[PDB]
Amino acid sequence: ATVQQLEGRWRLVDSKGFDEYMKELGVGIALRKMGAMAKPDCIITCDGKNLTIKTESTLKTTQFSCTLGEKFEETTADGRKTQTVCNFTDGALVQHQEWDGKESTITRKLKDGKLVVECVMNNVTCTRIYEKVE
Repeated sequence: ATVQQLEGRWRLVDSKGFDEYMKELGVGIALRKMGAMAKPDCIITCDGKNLTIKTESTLKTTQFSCTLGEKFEETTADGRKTQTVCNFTDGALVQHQEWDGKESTITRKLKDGKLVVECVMNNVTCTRIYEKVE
């Protein structure tokens, strides 16, 4: 498996655990309502070691770019400024976020043609499944 195989526009088809993940982060109720009904597309592009991940919906539109392996400042949707690192390892894109002594990991992998995105903080997990928009 490779990082290039994650490229494309992806539509959200299933979500489990989103609200609980947001509660673990301590995100406030307005932003958790907004997440309970937004179904953002994810657009992943990678040019060698350059990665970009964009989220698009009417409620939520965000993007970040990085170099694989290099720490960078990510501003998250909820407004954290994290030190983030993305790496492609063991067939998955792994995005590690650290802020204020806290940590969360977001993993993105292909399973049977679908993009499976797992976010975890302190054992609290959100699993999101996407299908390719083509």
